[PDB]
Formats: sequence, structure tokens, C-alpha cells
Amino acid sequence: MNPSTTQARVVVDELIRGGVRDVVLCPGSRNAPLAFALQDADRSGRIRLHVRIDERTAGYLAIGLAIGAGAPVCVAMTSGTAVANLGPAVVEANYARVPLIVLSANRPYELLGTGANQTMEQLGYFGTQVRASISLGLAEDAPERTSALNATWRSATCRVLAAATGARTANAGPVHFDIPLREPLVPDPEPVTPPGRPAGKPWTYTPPVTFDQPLDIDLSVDTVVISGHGAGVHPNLAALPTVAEPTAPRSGDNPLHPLALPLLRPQQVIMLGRPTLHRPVSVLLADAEVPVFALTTGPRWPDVSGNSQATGTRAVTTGAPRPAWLDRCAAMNRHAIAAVREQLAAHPLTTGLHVAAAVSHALRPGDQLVLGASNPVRDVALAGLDTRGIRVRSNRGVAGIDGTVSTAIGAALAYEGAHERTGSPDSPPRTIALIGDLTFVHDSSGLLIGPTEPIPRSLTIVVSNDNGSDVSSRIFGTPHDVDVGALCRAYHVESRQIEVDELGPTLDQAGMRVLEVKADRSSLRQLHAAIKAAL
Amino acid sequence: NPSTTQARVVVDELIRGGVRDVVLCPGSRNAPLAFALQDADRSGRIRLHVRIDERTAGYLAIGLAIGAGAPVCVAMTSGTAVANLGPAVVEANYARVPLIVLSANRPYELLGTGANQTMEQLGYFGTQVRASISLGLAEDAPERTSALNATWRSATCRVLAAATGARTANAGPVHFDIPLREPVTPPGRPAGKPWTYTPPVTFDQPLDIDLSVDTVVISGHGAGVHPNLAALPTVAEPTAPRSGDNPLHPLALPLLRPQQVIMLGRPTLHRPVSVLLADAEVPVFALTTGPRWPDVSGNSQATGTRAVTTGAPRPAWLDRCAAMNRHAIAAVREQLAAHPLTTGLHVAAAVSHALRPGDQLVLGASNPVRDVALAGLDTRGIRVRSNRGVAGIDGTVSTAIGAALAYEGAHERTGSPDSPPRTIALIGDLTFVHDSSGLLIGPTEPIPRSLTIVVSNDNGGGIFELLEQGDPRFSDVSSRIFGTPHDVDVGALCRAYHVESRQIEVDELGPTLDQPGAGMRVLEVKADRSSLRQLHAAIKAAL
Amino acid sequence: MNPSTTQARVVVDELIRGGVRDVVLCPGSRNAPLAFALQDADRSGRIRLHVRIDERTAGYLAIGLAIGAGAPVCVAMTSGTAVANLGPAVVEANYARVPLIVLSANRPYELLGTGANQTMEQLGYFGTQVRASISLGLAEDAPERTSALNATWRSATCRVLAAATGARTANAGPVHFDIPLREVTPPGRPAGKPWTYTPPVTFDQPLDIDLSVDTVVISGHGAGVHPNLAALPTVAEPTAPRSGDNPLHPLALPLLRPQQVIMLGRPTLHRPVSVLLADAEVPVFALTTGPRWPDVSGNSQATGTRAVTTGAPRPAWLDRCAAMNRHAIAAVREQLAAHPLTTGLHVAAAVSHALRPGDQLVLGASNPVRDVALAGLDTRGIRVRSNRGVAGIDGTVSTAIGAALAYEGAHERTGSPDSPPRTIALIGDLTFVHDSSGLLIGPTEPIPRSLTIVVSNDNGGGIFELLEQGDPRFSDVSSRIFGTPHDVDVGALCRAYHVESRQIEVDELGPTLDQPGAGMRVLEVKADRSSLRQLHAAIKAAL
Ligand SMILES: Cc1ncc(C[n+]2csc(CCOP(=O)(O)OP(=O)(O)O)c2C)c(N)n1
Ligand SMILES: Cc1ncc(C[n+]2csc(CCOP(=O)(O)OP(=O)(O)O)c2C)c(N)n1
Ligand SMILES: C=C(O[C@H]1C=CC=C(C(=O)O)[C@@H]1O)C(=O)O
Ligand SMILES: [Mg+2]
Ligand SMILES: [Mg+2]
Ligand SMILES: [Mg+2]
Repeated sequence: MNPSTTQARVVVDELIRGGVRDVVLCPGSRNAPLAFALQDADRSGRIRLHVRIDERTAGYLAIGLAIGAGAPVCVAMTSGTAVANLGPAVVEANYARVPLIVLSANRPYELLGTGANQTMEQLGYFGTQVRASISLGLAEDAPERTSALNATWRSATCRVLAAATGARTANAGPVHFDIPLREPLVPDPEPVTPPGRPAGKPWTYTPPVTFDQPLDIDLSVDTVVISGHGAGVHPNLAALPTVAEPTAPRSGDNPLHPLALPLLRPQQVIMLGRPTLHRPVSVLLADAEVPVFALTTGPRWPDVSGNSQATGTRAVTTGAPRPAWLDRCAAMNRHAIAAVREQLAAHPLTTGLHVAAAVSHALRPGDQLVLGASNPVRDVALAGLDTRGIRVRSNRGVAGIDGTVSTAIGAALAYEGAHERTGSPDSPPRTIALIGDLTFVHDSSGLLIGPTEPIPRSLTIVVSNDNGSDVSSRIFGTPHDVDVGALCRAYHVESRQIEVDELGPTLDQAGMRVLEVKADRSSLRQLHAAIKAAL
Repeated sequence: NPSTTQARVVVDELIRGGVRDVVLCPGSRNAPLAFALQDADRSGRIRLHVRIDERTAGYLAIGLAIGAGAPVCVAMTSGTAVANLGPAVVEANYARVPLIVLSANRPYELLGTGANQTMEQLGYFGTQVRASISLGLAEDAPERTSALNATWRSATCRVLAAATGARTANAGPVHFDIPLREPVTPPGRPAGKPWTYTPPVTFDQPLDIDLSVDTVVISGHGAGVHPNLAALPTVAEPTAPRSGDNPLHPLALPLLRPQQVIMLGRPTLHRPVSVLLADAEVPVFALTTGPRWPDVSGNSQATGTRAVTTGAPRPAWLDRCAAMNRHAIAAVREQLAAHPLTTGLHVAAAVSHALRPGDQLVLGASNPVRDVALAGLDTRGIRVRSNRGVAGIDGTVSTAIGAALAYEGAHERTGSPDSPPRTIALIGDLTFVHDSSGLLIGPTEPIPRSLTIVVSNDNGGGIFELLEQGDPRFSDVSSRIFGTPHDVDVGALCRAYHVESRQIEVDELGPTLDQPGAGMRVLEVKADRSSLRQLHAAIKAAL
Repeated sequence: MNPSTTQARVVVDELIRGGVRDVVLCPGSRNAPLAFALQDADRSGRIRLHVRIDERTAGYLAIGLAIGAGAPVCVAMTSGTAVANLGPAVVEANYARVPLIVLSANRPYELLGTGANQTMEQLGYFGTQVRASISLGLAEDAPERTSALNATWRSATCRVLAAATGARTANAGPVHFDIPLREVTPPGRPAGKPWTYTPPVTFDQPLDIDLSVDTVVISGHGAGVHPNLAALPTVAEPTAPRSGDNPLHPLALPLLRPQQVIMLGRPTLHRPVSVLLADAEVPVFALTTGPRWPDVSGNSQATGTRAVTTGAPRPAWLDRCAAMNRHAIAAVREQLAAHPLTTGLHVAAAVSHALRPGDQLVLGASNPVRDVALAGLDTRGIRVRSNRGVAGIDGTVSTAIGAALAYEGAHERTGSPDSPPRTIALIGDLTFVHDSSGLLIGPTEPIPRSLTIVVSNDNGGGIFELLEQGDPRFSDVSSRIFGTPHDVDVGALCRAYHVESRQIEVDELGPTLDQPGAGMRVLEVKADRSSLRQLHAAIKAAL
């Protein structure tokens, strides 16, 4: 067995032992050793392989596969700009703390600077965006060194997995795993792979760390909880008035609408996760006089407030909220919900806010909701969606528009896969995505799934199409006019154009499909004005 | 505002430096130099191109630079901009493309405490750019305006010189930061001159070479023109300029025993070229411009910039090379005619026969750039572009679009309204799907008048049929992981972007190309890769 | 007041609230970041400032000040050579996890990248070595935003401190903190509290371990204290804290067959240790704090932070280890007694016997740190320091000086009358010559009160006598390129710098150390390395 084939099979086996259930693969020749070993593992049923053509959107597919079920996910590609194309997903995975392993094949490092084809400064390309930049050695033809090389290869693979899942740091994120490879790149004619640990165990076992930092907080002070992306679950704060972003997990049943917050005067703030969504949240955390307490699941804590008194992972609570304060916040929340609902009905034309409210009402527990990181996530929060029992995904790391379609497809695939391991047909759970037309058009090639590749069993993408100071904004002066139906036809995906009233019934009833709901953009500044005035 | 004055000085000096096109993307904050660029665009001193896709924007800028050889600016204005521009910047480094990346830091804001909307840095700027220059923050000091104007225009000329290789002969990408505090132009030199003028430079490294020794010339990407080598048998890549009129077909090379090799530029094509270059019994002389020389095996005897020649090739050696060249040409022509199914090689031959002088030819990676060489294209009189720096299949649509725009722009300024010269791109289907978003161009934005993109579509990566993983013993496992079939409806995709497109057979390709159409159009030719490996085998057996 | 002046004190006040007691500065072309605010706090006794001319020794002085009492230390860059000269100290701070804050001041109103930079001339190591890189904004003249700026500045300074001390990461290390400049101090928290408080954190990773299996504990740099492991036979490096009472000598390890290993922290010494850790039939469990784990061989079975033990070591196993422990120690001492020439090993044992609880011991690399382990030093009650992060022989003099000052300062604020506790440094002769400039301390500058530097001078590098290049077959060539004799007059060297020094024999050492002297003194013991390979051979024969 030639060295490239031996090394690739060892790495793939150790990744599987580490909990990697899904791998994204992009075509090339230099990554052939990885592609062969990955195809074997898929044939054996040890992993599910997903082949894609465009490395950039393939990275967001891997992000979706990771956030859908919480497992580390590898994306593998050839040397050169294929690696550079993972840049956007790596940045998103860094700030959203997604265990994304970039498994890049490379020419031998000795060829760097020789003019060799398709070769570049690959290792270190991602800078400080990755949790680690790790290189295997070039595989030596040293059969007597086989046992030693098996240990070092599997150990390096375990270092990669630990860094990506945050097993020791509690700060999951992307990892660059560069593997220099040389000829022969394809397996030899048959006419054994060095084995891992017994019982399928990982070569170096590192259990998931428990990161703990308790913090004293007195709940008698009029307190509001603001929870953002990556927030933990705190039972002892469940009673408090909580402004929760759609991707934050709910700890209780005392919601406070984001619009209600600037109309109240909290005397202290408990901040969970990384809240970046709302402008009244940004405004209040900008107020240097309001003391803030930051509770995070990991060592990072957000910089959105300059008055963070302390950090922790959990609250040690004394006291209890004033009943008058609870009554006041509850009243203002009811008031904000009513204002939004009244103005929506009093608005004749369909807006993206209407589409978002319709999608919000159509959801039922067990659904997974994937939200475009710009308008959809804001609109759903404006419509006051109740996320309890719903799994809400959104690329809130840097909130780019790249890869939103691929992230939805990947999250559905991973979510449906976690259902299969339960044991049951009761049918696979629903994944519903809400994406704007510009985001959808930009990542429409994320729809492309080859005839041989896994297709989501129950994914519906709702496209809210409203047809779209510096000079670059002239691009928005005109509706783009892109035919969404033609786009879906191009990538052989079923699509239907429907009205908002039809959306709920149609979501009740194709595999993967796109439902396009036309909406109007002109009348919205007035609609938001009406909502604000009705508060 | 001092920052508005500084921005106007910089744009003016960039225009004096030959910048004709700037690429922008809508962003989290305003673009660097945003208003000065808008002022210049309205005046017609410069031309702005706006895109939503930041990755395709980078490759658009590369095309705008290689189309006519001018420095091009791209202004990065978002938290994903550095990540998305990576591919184009790397290609600009390795293909030596004068690409100026504009940024606008905010010295009054914090850095390193969290996500940065203005710039999220990766690690490639340290390795890829020729220079990283930051202007000062512009201060209000009316009494120092002459000194500041001199400082700003001097630094701008440094950015331009580093990007174009004015003094280094090593063009490449440059990072140019004009910082901002958020939230009559001092003149330049008389007669539109650049503030700091860089007159022509020569790097001279002559090498003594005896041409009576049986010699072949291999000319790759970035090769120079050597009149004293014009008589030699020459295996020229499509992007190499031709010194002479003695072509040697790539497939004829293994049928020969060269005694020495002159290597011009950077070779990226053909395993027989790589084998010959590594042969320790064959002296190799590398003639290239710039700091580094290509030598994968380490076998090269000497490197320089030009040859001082004695002797001449033996007529028998020239006859032998001409005879094997004839065999190779005949084998390709005869086996293509004998082959029933249309392949990408068929499409490449059709494109080659249809070109004429003045055409610009843009070649995608994979089989197209190789197939054009196998079809024996005569590149004299035409300009051939291809992103051979890293040979990516990403961004080729915007590269072709940018190349057409810059090429048409240079022609309009000559002043003869003969119709704009043609740009014809030949790319594979995977290459097309990779960069299909480059077809999305707003009516506000410049659009080519004479660009035709030929997509040879064999529903996958045909080159992998020709490699070791294309051997029949991998036939059960190779379709998914190397073939990567996709079943995309190309006509529908072009419909969605409102781009004229036709699906035609290889015989109609020539006539359809002879007759113009919309400013941009996509001609799709269905092709087969199932017979590809056999076809190349039949060609080799006919040599 | 100038906004920069306000910002500078806000930062210095928050640094002092963060436990910074010492700051190291060097004279540069530009004055130091926060220079006046540091001057103010020095005069008021809020911090102690240390000035050095040598920028390299200044960085290692800062490391000593940090490891002496565990406090974060700031070092202010001021020149065009500071980055390069601080490199070695930053790399050691990274690998030894030392909280070192590197202060810089970029000037955003000036140009960058056109050449010519006088306050930070960058290298490539900052990206790889630091825990964070933070830049305050430029101070902006907006008195209506005074309270908001105060919060932003104190919040960012706490980020810097938390990253340096590992307050939330348990991964202390160096941090780059830039306060940019341009050519009634707002209050912090009440009661001297830091602006952002970080309560204690725990990283918990329990591993099930069966102590009935024959287990040896090996503890290296950065090892934790594990009570449930105190009974096990333990080979503890000198800088490792002892969890218990059952020592196992390093030389006994080859005479034993552990069936599993518990590794604490990072082992760097002893080939038998490395051999055992790499044994594929021996399960290895790594218990260490922080993001990474040591495993050169890739052999380790599991990593974590603590053990969940079942069972107890077999009495037969315990007795065998105790037996070979006693045997190993006896062999070292008998062979040292039999040996007729003073070697570094003799000096190590002498210093070892002279130590008493409350002492601080600073060990150079090479033979000193190893010899002390071979002399069986019982480190309980002793603070042992050594630059094991990357194990350079550079900067050890200033590390000891800084560690002494921090240790004496910590003792002083207990307020006690009691002689400031002792710091005893044991370093080789090359190590001493390497960092001899660390002796040069201005009368203005803080100077230790209880520091004795013992130099075991064998006129070269003794450790090479014990390696493969020490084999007699290399005798003709090995002295020049490995021994590197220098013939320096060490007494004249200390006299040039006005430092007390005595050249004494090894019998005098214990008595001389027992007796107090000048604040800083050097005792030099001449040693022989010609017989060192033989002596080590004699010790192993006695096993
Ligand atoms: C960004 C990038 N990803 C992957 C590759 C590897 N690669 C080289 S050729 C090729 C096949 C391209 O297929 P197509 O464009 O259809 O051309 P064909 O060979 O089929 O004519 C691939 C995936 C690359 N060069 N660049
Ligand atoms: C800066 C640096 N240079 C070189 C080395 C390599 N090195 C390791 S031990 C050693 C010899 C040290 O000699 P000495 O300080 O006299 O101690 P001895 O072993 O002689 O007791 C050298 C040069 C190093 N560790 N650091
Ligand atoms: C041209 C060859 O492979 C190239 C073409 C496609 C994919 C490649 C890759 O991804 O490594 C190779 O660069 C060859 O080996 O002859
Ligand atoms: Mg829209
Ligand atoms: Mg193809
Ligand atoms: Mg010595």
C-alpha cells in the first residue's frame, strides 16, 4: 500500500472515530488519496459523503451539516485557490464557533517557490481565524516506521478534532488540517491499513471539558435578560423578562419584545451569548451607566457593552424580581406585539414582514428554522416568533450573504440524519428556510446537488422576493429581475410561486423545494414608521 | 474635510498612473475614496464596476487588468471582503497581475476585541502582496497643503510602481490603505505626469547558449519574446507570445530527443514537458523576467533573462522536429474525425479554426487550455488569457468579462469605430457553474459589447478521465468523486440572468461565432467524456 | 487635558487594578507608550519601573518579574529594534505561559510601509506567539462622551489583562497592546476593583485511571497538584510542584517496567522519560491545564485535567520502585564522592544541600537544571524557576534578577520584619556570558536584596560531553564546535559592572550561601567537563 493511500485511510478512519458523521468533498487530483478513502467510508456506511463543485458554498454546506446536529464536519478539497475559497466559511465558523475542519490536500512543501503548478502558501493561509493550523508530514516510504507513523498521524488528527470541537478550550471553531501528498496518489492494485485503538475508540481520548465560572447576581434589582447567538440555558433566570434573539435558546416563558426594551428603564442587564441583532439592544448596551453581566458558554465574551461588570458561565442568584417590574415588562411586551400585529393588518401590500409572520405562524414544534442573517432574522424577531421547541439556525457569526442556501441544505441533511438514528419512521422533521431574493440569487448555486449526492428529505426554502449613500448602492437602484423560477429550473429544484395566504397551507403539504412569495419593498419604511408610532 | 481632499488627490494620481477601471462592492461601510471615485466616474476619467459577489468582483478586476495590461483597483468594504478576495489576490500574486486592493482603516476605533466590519484579516496578505502601504490620517493643516499633496502623490506612486513592477519587473497585488475618521484639489505635475516618474528599467542576465546542440524551446506563462530564438522548434503554451514561426506540437515532444532545452516563462502544461525538464542528462536554461525561476525538479543548469547565441540548429534536427510535428497534427485531426462523439477536444478545434487576428481568447483551466494546444492553435495575431497563476476553475466568467471590457475599452480609445474586437472564452461546464454568478450585471454597470463564452459541457470534469484515477479499474468509484456530474440546465441558468444563450452542435460553432449577437452571449456545446480516455489513447497510438 | 493624557492614565490605573506591579522600559527614539502616566504611578509608588539599555535582557527581566510572584508585567516598546530584541522573550513567554503585556504606540497620522519605521519594525512572530493583539482607538476630544470613553478604555485594558493571565482561558501568555498616539482622571470601579471582573474559572476533564495497574507519575513544567496521586512513585522535574511523598529518581526509570504512565504538565528532561512516554505498550495519561497536550511520539491514550482513580498500587510495585529509587540515589552520591574533580554535578548537589524552605531557586538550561534533578533535590517548600518554554541559554541572568525583585516585593507587602527571602540562581558559564549585560543596572533602578548567582564554570558547554558528539571518536573535532571554550575572566567581568563576586571551591559553597552579603553577588565555582562523560558512565555502571 503506497504511502499516500496509507496516510489517507488512517486519517479518515481516525476522523470517523472522532465523531465525524458527514464530509463535504470537492473534486481534484491532489486530494485523490482523501477522495478514495472518503468514498470507501461512505460505501461502508461509516460516513455520509456530499460532493460539491464550488468550494466556497461547500464550506457553508459543511457549516450547515455541523449546526444541524452539533457534530464536527470536514470539508476536503485540492490545493490552490480551492483552499482560498474556504475563507468566507472559515470566518463565519470562527465567530459562530462552528467545528469546521478544512482538510486540504497540498503539494509537498518542498515545491513551494519552485513554480510548481497549482501551489501556494497554503499552511497559515487563514491566519488567526482558525483554532489551529496543523500539518501532517509528507508520508515517508518507511515500512519499519509504519507503527510510529500511524501513532503520529492519528495523534495529529485527534489534536485537530479537539481544537475544532473545543474539547479542551470550550471554544469550538474552524481548524486547518493541511496534508502534503505526492505521487502515487491513487491506490495500488490489490494484492492492511494500520489499525486504531481497540473498540473503535479515538487514538487519544479527550473528553468534552466542563467550563465553569459562577457569578453572583442579585435579581431584586430590576433586571432584563438579553440573549444572543450561542447563549446558554439558565433555569434560574427563567422568570426574568428576556429579549431573546431567534437563535438563542429560551430558558423560560417571560418574553420581552425587542421594541419594548427602549421604553423601559432596567437597572441592570444580564447578557447571554453574543447579542448583535437589535438596534435597541445595541443602543442600551451602549449606555455606559447600565451595569451588564455577561454569561457565556465559553471563554469569549462580547464587546458590545462597555459597562460589563463581570463575566461568568452561570448565575448564582439571590433575591427575586419585583412583582411590579415583572408586571410592567409583561405589559409592555403585550403592547409591542399588539402594535406590530395591528400595523401589519392595516398595511394593504405584502411586505417581507408579512411573509415572515406567516412563516412564523406556520411553524410547529420539532421544526428546524433556517434564517437568512439579514432581513429574515430581524423580521421573524419583529413578528415575535416563539422559538420554544423550534431549532433556529442562522449564520450570525459575521452575517454574510454567502452560502445561505447551502447552510439550509446542510442543516436539513444533518437534522434529518439525527432523526434517523432515533429509530422511527414517524416521518422526518421539517426544515423551513426564510431567505431574501438577493441572498437566494447570490447563493443559488448552493441549490446544485449532483444526481448521486444526498438530497434533503424535507426542506422548503421560502424566498421572500421584494426584487432587491455611496456610489456602490446604485446596484440597488433597480430590481435585479432575476427569474427565481428559472434559477430553480437550472439546478433542477422544484419551485412554486404563491401568495402569502397560500403559504401556511402549502407548508402543510416534494423533497427539497422553493416557495417564492412576491412582496413589496416600497411601502416598508412607512410600515416601520406606523409600528414605531403605535408604541 | 481633509479626508475628502486626500481622497481626491489619490484618485487623481491613480488616474495619472494609468488606472482606468475600479471594482466596488456594496458594503457594511462606505468604500475607500468613495466620493472621489464617483466624481471621476461621472467625469469619465475612470470607470466603475459594481458587483454583489465579492469573489467574482476580485476576478473581474483581474480580467480588467490582463485585458489591456493596466493596473486595476478593487475597494474592499465589508467583513467578508478579505476572505472573498483571497482567490483573486493569490492568482494576482502568482500570475503577476497589477491589482491594487484599497482599504480604509478607522484609527479611532478599537481593534482585536471582536468582529471587525471594516476588515477581517486572514493570513495571506503577509505572503501574497508586493507591498502594504498606508496613507496617514488626513489632518486639517491648510498651511501644509503643498507638503501633504506631495506626500500623498508620492505614496500613491509607490503603490502603483509596486503593483505594476515599474522598478522590480515583478508585478503583483498591493494593499493600499487610506484611513478614515468617521464621519479645489491640490494639483499634480504639469501635463498629466505621474508625481514620481519611473522610466523604463531593464534587468539584464545574458546566458551563453550554443544553438547547434539539438535544442527545443518550451515557452510558458509570462514568457518573453526572443528574436534570436525564432528559428528553434518551440512548444508554446497558448498564453505564451510567439517569438517565431517554427511550432512544435506538444504530442511530438516525446517522439524527440532534445539535447538541451531553453525554458521561457513558467511551464504549466503537459507531462512530457515536465519529464523533459527533469531529465538530468538534458541541460535546461531558464529565461524569465523577475525574482524567481521555475524548476520543480531542481535540474536547471542556469537562469537568466536572455540568450547570447552561437551556432544554429542543424537542418536535420529541424527536419526531424518538423516531421514529428506533422505526425502529431495528423494524429489529432484524423482521430477526431474518426471519433463519433463530440468531446471538448472537438470543441477546442472548432474554436481555434474560427479565430482571426485581433481576437482575444480567454481559456479556462482543465481540458480547454490544454485542448487548444492539442488542436494546434496559431496564437500569432491574437491575445490569449488564462489564469495560470494557480490554475483555478474559480472566477473565469468574470475574468473573461473583465478582459473583454478592458480590451474593448483600449480599442475605443484608438479612435477607429470598426466594430469592437472580439473576446471569445472557452471554458468547461464545471468552470462555468463555479462562476455563474459573474453573469449577473446590473444595467447600471459596464457590459461587454462583443463577448462570447463557449461552454464545452460534458457534465463533469473531463480531465479526470485522462489521469490515473481515470483508469478503468477505478470505474466503479470515480464517477462521484472525480466525474462530479451535475445535470445543470445551462440555458435556463442564462435565462435567469437575462443573458442570451444558444445550445449548438460543434459544426455550427464556427458559423455562429462568425455572426455577432448580444453584447454577452453563451454558446453551449454538449460534449461527452465517457469516450475521452479512449480518444486520447487512439491519438497516441496514431503518433 | 489632551485626550491622550487622559487615556494614558485610565489605562495605567486599570493595569494597576489588574495586578501589574512592575513595568520595564528602554530608551527609544520615541518616548514610551503611557510614559508620563507610568512616571506618575512610579513616583506615587503605585508601580515600580525598571529601565534597561539592552532590549533583549529587558524582555527577560520582564519574564523574571512575572514568574517570581505570578503577576502580569508590562514591557514598553520604544524603538526600531524593540520587536526584534524582544522576540526571544516573547517566544519564551508563549511557550512557558508567562503573562507578558507588550505595549506599543503606532502613529496613525504617519505613513507606513514606504520604508523607514522607527517605533515598530515588524517581524513574523507576533501572529504566532501572542494570546491577543488589542489596539485602543485614538483618543478623541469629546468631553460629552467622557464616561463612555472611560468605559471603553477600561473594558479593553481588562481584555488585555485577562488574555495575558489566562483569566478565562487558563492559557496565560504574551499579549500585544497598542495605544496609538498623535504628536482629573475618570474613575474606575469603587474599592479599587477592575472594570470587568473575572471570577475564578475551572476547566474540568476527568479521566478514569486504575491505580492497581503498575503506575509511575512523571511531572514536568506546569504540572498541577493532584492529591489523589500523592502515593504514586513520581519522577518530578525541578519546576514541577510535588503532590506527594514517594519520589522516584530519574535514573531508576530504566531499571523499572511501569505498565502505565500519568504525565503531569510538560516533560522536557531525561531520555529515559522520553523513551518510556514513547513506549507503545505503555498507556500514557496526560493531565495538564490549557488548550494543548504534550505528546512527541503520538502514543498517549487520553488527556484531561484530573484523575478519577480506582484501586491502589500493588505493594510489590511500590516496594520495587522504592528499592531502585534508593539504589539510584546511592549510586549518584558514591560516584560523586569517588570522583576526584569538581564537576557541574558536584556544584548542583552542593547548591541543592544548601537550600532551605522559603528559598527561590532559578535554574539555567543545559546541565544545571538536569544536574539538580540528578542530585535529588527535594523541592518541597521551594519555589523553582526555569525558562523551560523553549529552553534557551539566553536571558537567564535578567530572569533571576527579575524573579528575585518580584519575590522580594511580594514578601515585603506582607509587611514583615524578616530578611527578604533568598533567590539562588545556578547557571552554566556560557549561560552567564550570554546574558552578562543583565548585570548592568543603574543606581536609579531597582536592585535585588537577596540574590546569589552561582556560576558552575567548566569553560564551555558540558552537556555536549554526554551526547553522541561527546563520543571519543569525535575527540579531535568536538571541542571547537561543541565545547566552545572561551577563557573569560568572570571576576573581572562582574568587577567591570561593579557586582560583588567570589571565586570559591565547592566545599565553600554551602557555608558561603549560608552567610548574607551584598544585594547582588556572583559566586563562581570552576568545574571540569573533561571527566564528565566518564563520571556519568561510572554512575550507570553502579546501577
Ligand atoms: C477552485 C478550484 N477547484 C478545484 C480545482 C481542481 N480541478 C481542476 S480541473 C477540474 C475539472 C474542471 O471541469 P470542467 O470545467 O468541466 O472542464 P473539463 O476538464 O471537464 O473540460 C477541477 C475540479 C481547481 N483547479 N480549482
Ligand atoms: C540561545 C541558545 N543558544 C544555543 C542553545 C543550545 N545549547 C543548549 S545547552 C548549551 C550549552 C550551555 O553551556 P553552559 O551554560 O556552560 O552549561 P553546562 O552544560 O556547560 O553546565 C547550548 C549552547 C540554547 N539552548 N539556547
Ligand atoms: C494536469 C494534471 O492534474 C491537474 C489537473 C486537475 C486537477 C489537479 C489537482 O487538483 O491537483 C491537477 O493540478 C496532471 O497530473 O497531469
Ligand atoms: Mg430583498
Ligand atoms: Mg467538463
Ligand atoms: Mg559550562
